[PDB]
Amino acid sequence: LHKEPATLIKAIDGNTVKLMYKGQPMVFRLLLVDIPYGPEAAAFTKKMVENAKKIEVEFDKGQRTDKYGRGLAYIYADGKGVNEALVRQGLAKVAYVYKGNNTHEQHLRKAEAQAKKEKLNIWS
Repeated sequence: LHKEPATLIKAIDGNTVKLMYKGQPMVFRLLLVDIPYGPEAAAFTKKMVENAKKIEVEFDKGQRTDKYGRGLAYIYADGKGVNEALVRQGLAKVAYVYKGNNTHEQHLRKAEAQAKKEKLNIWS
């Protein structure tokens, strides 16, 4: 896979963000991140993307938009994956794979196990 540049336009919620991507505005849904702490997840994502000096989007090898026209990607802020950071913090669960987008699934499951062991936030 590869990372592509994007500019934050607006934080929306724990697993949704609006970015300028290839000179066009687009709502992105964070791949493989489920949010049942909803306000907590929102604040966490908001801070991570607003404080970033560099935001990148990384599509996976499966379908790239959902039925609502949202881009389905891994989002990075200064190189750190937001999807994984939310799962590792116990602020989201790992979702079911959607349409072949599973590159980072195993890695996210490891983060989720560790958050669960630590009884963090949703795993309280």
